[PDB]
Amino acid sequence: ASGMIVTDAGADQPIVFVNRAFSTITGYAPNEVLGRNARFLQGPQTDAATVARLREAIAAARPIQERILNYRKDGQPFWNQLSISPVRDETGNVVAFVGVDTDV
Amino acid sequence: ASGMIVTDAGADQPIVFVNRAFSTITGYAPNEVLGRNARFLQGPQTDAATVARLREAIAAARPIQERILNYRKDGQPFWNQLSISPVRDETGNVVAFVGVDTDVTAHH
Ligand SMILES: Cc1cc2nc3c(=O)[nH]c(=O)nc-3n(C[C@H](O)[C@H](O)[C@H](O)COP(=O)(O)O)c2cc1C
Ligand SMILES: Cc1cc2nc3c(=O)[nH]c(=O)nc-3n(C[C@H](O)[C@H](O)[C@H](O)COP(=O)(O)O)c2cc1C
Repeated sequence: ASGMIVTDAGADQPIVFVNRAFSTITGYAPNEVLGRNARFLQGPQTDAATVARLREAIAAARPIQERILNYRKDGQPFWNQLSISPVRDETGNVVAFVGVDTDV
Repeated sequence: ASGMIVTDAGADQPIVFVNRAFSTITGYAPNEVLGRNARFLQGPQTDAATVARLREAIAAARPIQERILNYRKDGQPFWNQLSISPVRDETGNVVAFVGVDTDVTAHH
């Protein structure tokens, strides 16, 4: 099943909701991640250029997909097939971001 | 501020998360709505044709926007400028639905 992360729009996009698959994939429980920016999933071999593309897309509220190296709670690396998009109201204000880690 | 509702994709879309603005707009605390289908926001003056369009769009996982009459927990009506979209993974599987609620009542 595909993981899902919901964040606030501002103040460094703290995580406000994760689905069950997020915990299966990453080994983190919700209480270990709520209120944190999702960048804690990154580690030593994460590609800096990929991180910079995510940073620019979120700053501009642009949809983006990246295959990014992340790390489980136990330190094991995994490929995250990540897609992020903004959630907007009908006046175009960004209410939240949603990220998905696609299962295969 | 606009409310946000996240639901499960399947089996009548129970609410799994609401933001703070949802509680400001609707008068419901998260405790009072988690595990429920959002249709409890509707009431006797809600337009049935609008509800039918929402039902068919959600069943098809098609994005939809409607202005719909909804009701706060204590029964006060409000007009909801509602936008619902599926959250899809890259294979096209629906992971969740997200709804954004804006109170557009012309109240005070
Ligand atoms: C909704 C959402 C979900 C995210 N999920 C992930 C993720 O699963 N893995 C990851 O490495 N980064 C994820 N990010 C990206 C980081 O939070 C951060 O935006 C990125 O590392 C770039 O910013 P930085 O250079 O400030 O770290 C997510 C961001 C958002 C808004
Ligand atoms: C994510 C999401 C958010 C929703 N938010 C609202 C809402 O704010 N107000 C509302 O009247 N219906 C809302 N609905 C629609 C109802 O849950 C339901 O789909 C609609 O009433 C049509 O189905 P029914 O005829 O079976 O009730 C939402 C649905 C989803 C999936």
